[PDB]
Amino acid sequence: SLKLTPEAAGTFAIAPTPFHDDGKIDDVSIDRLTDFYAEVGCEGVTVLGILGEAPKLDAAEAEAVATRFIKRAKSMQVIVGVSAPGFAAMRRLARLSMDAGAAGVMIAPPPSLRTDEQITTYFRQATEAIGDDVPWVLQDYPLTLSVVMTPKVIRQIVMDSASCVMLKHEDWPGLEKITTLRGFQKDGSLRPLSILCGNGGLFLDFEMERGADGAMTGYCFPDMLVDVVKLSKAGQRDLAHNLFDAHLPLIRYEHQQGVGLSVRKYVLKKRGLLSSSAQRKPGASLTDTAREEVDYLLSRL
Amino acid sequence: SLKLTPEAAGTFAIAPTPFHDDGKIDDVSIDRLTDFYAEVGCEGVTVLGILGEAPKLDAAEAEAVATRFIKRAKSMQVIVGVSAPGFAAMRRLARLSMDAGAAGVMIAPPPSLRTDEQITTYFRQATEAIGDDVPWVLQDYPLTLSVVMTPKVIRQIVMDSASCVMLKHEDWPGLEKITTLRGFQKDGSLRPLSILCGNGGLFLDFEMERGADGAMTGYCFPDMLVDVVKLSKAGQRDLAHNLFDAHLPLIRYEHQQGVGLSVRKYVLKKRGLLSSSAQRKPGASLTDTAREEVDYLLSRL
Amino acid sequence: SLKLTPEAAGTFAIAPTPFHDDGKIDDVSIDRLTDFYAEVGCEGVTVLGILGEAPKLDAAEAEAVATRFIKRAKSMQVIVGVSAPGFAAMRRLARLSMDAGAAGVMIAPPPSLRTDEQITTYFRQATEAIGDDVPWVLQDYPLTLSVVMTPKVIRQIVMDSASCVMLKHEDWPGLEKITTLRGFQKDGSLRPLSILCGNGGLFLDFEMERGADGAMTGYCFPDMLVDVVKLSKAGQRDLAHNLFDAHLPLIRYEHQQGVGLSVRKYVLKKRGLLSSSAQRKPGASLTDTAREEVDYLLSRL
Amino acid sequence: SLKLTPEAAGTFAIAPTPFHDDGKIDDVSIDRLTDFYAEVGCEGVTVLGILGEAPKLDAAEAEAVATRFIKRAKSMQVIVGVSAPGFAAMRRLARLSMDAGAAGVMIAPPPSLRTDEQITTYFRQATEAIGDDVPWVLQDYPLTLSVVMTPKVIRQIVMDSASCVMLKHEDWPGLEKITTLRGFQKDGSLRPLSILCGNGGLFLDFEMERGADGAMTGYCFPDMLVDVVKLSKAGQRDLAHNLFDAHLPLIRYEHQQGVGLSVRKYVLKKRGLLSSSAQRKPGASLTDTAREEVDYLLSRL
Repeated sequence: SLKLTPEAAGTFAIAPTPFHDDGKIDDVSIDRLTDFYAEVGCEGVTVLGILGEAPKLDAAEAEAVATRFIKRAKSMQVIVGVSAPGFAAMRRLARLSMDAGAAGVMIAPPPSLRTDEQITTYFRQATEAIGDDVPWVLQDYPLTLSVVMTPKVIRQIVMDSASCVMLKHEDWPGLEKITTLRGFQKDGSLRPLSILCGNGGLFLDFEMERGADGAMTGYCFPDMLVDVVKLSKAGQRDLAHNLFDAHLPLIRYEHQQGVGLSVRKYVLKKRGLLSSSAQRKPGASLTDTAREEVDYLLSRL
Repeated sequence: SLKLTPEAAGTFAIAPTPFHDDGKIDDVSIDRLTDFYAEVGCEGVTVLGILGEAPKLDAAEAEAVATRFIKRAKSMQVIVGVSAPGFAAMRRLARLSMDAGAAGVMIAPPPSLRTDEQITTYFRQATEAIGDDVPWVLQDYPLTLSVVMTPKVIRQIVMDSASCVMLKHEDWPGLEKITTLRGFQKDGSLRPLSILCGNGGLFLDFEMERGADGAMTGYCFPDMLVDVVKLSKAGQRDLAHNLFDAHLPLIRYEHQQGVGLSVRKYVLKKRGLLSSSAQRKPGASLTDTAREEVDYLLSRL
Repeated sequence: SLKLTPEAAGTFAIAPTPFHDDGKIDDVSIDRLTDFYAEVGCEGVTVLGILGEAPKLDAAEAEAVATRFIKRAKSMQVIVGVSAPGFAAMRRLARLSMDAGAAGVMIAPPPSLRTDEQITTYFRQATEAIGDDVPWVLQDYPLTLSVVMTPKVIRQIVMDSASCVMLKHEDWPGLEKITTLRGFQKDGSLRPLSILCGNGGLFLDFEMERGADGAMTGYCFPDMLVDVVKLSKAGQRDLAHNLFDAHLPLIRYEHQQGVGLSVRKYVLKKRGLLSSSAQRKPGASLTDTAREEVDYLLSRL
Repeated sequence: SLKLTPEAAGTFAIAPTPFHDDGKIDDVSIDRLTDFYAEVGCEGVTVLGILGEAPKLDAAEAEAVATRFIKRAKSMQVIVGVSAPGFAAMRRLARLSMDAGAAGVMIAPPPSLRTDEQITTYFRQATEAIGDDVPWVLQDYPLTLSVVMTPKVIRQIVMDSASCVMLKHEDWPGLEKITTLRGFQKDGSLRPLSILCGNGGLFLDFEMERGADGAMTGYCFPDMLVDVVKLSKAGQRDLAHNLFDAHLPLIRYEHQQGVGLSVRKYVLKKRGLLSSSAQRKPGASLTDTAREEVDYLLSRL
């Protein structure tokens, strides 16, 4: 029932939507995944959106999935991705999620926005749609969304809003962006803002050093990134980097467009969290060889 | 209750979704628009999709709008745009529309498809989703959708399908594509296929000469394009081009991204078909000057 | 020998690079084209760049072509397109052109620029490259270059520069941009700036009304647009629009990507200005049917 | 003087173009880099192109740089990137490079190609331009070039050509592509073809297992990838992966757009190979913090 705040930190797991082979939602696995995240020290869970294959679900299914996760994660803050082609759908899912118990929602910009004018305007319209009372997360992921946001544009989006409390940092290269944003806070031009990093965790080791508050990861070993985040906050540089480096081979293997979801679901099933590694169409599973390669990386971990 | 066939021809009007200023759907205008299209000789109506601001409606609203149009156009074939981010939503709207009385549905490819392999695969998955029994229209509009489809790719998509009965031709330049496709039919590699042209009607005059069956137009004077199509089919080249040329100034003014919808709704309201020219956010109305310019073009018509 | 100024106005013809069938530069036609432009009242000529198939010429050829035009147009201001992948090549061609007698150069942004920060920075680097003493033209053509520049960004680019004297306006929709820019000049935030319009002349009729100074056109009848510009400046609205409307059918036919150059060269040859309508690879000529269609439009003119 | 063949294998170093702070080419460093590559076991060197900042050099400079490298690498095969906006420039640089002693040239497709028809056509025009006698390398790097080529399209490009002897594999995900291509060779539909991998070496460990012949790397430790390639060919899986994993942290840090070149030049200077880490505009050097981070990774190696 707690609203997301700018002080959010630690590790937020990005949850895939569990499916059986026929494509039906696997609720048992949703609960199992949720219990797992809590058990290993995750502070929150992000649901739906692209990684949760939300585009492959119908309106009613998306609401049910988001609700299942929200009700199960009683001790964690759940963030629901509400990015949509239009504001009506966004408002519906956002309000529903909040009434259900969500901590807040995540909003990514449409892929067509180019000028900084179009970017800031979109988000003002977006917040007007979901309501200024809804805590939200700004997703900055140029690699897949095309849109590029400068630190100054991000600062404007946040300060123009009543409730943007977090930035899901996925810019690549994006290390300097973190430093710049923290600098704005130091000079007083930017208010409190949580910065959780993504982009498959490819730069989590240095992102923590730059000043990120934690990670919002879809990595199949969120339990181990919990330690990377902890070690980093503890100033144990060598220990943090040693653990990160041990996971980097698998982190980068999973960090492949399309194949990434197949890798995640394959491992989560192998870990006993998912009953099936199935995805809904469009989506292809790992080849026998890719599975062996993933197994090899797992064996070295 | 008639299913769309490859013999579909004439003029199909692309209907905007009528809204009042508060953004609520204006059902009275939906009926008024529908009666208008029938009265002026239109053979069909295409609803929802981008031009109908479908992305700005929620699931329930889209279904209601599509249904309102289907039930009103008793003597015309109604095509419902079902393009969507995922197959579940597409299947829902497609089946609902068909059960309601739609003649068929329209499917555009996602903006990311590049290889011809990805294009043909997508549509096979798309038809599997809506059902091979549903007549559908392939939308080819590179200008706004980015995807480019060669005549051979189009031929494959059609022949791979059980029910693709029409191509909404919007390629630009696309005159040679029509000729090439008609050639495939002549040599026997392509079965019957209706070709209705779009892209704001910018090349309708020559598209008819190339062999198109008609137009699927969002132009504010569908009643006049009905005559352009008729004159063209009658071999009255000079008369057809004289009428087209008289409309070209306004056709091109309306053929502007973003401003186009504002121009259409402004004129349809002025013609007494819409109660309000309102659009839902995001969307901006015409400036006082743009309105005057449109008025000037109208006065010269 | 006159440098381009913010007071530049009238009609500037965009010259194609004349080639014979073997692909060799046709110098006789370059002189013939130049004499033609001067004879019909053109105030200037723009050479090289995409429309002049500059990407299909080697460094030495580009310099020779630009020079041939500069030396021939003794009574007109010649603008050389210097857009390039790098600043070294840009500086070379710019300085060479100026030493030869060019009035100034044109610079378009690379297709990757998205943030307004990247846009303004690029042009500051661009001017540093060619020299702050070189008068230049800012090309704004989103349709083909992808980059989008807001009026405020344009204002910054101009005011940040010592010598940006003109904007080649090709935004689409772009009528409001002209009005906004003229407004900045009225309020004093923007200094004198020439605005010549492009985008195939698709909106020249209204662009003149908005306050453009003239046209920079590649249209095969620059002689007739000279009159459209004159009539527009004379406040003869009906006469201006009547003449424009008579040309719109051909203007729009030529306004097709790829086919456009083929249409231009075909007509310029038919008008006796080019010995051959040949282009260098990659490039395809008009089909027999397209030629007939162009002939039909010409006959109605 | 040896021409590149389909049997090319091992490690090919992608050479940056050494510059001093004033931006002038540093020939002493070109020789030093070349001697280094030979000394550590590299089989070849690739010059110019994007990584060599070729777009920042003028025609004469590019030819001089390519020539300097060709003449110095007497015992290695040198590949010159000839990708260009037009065929004239491509032919000039290709023939010049071959006359100088190059083993072959590399050709990447323009960023606009989408249909497989456009892709295969481009390369047929490209080979016609440089001459069918010139051995060349097909660059497949969607991440930066946008163009996507299916294995079948690649097969067609190769079989349509008289001299395409190598594929610079940079697809991501691209492991299955290697397997598919090797399969075509097994079934006889694809002739001998060298496959050297790129994309910063992010997947070199598994690419070798899939059947790649080696690497074409811009990584600052080409000497160590020489061993990774050797260990991989020797079937020493654990040793190969242990060494790769030790370098992965730095490999991924350098694998950042824009920052990548700064990282490479910074390290190559620190290794005593470059006098200066300077790049030509546009290009920014590493911040003090980024330098420290790179130093940290280096210290752990």
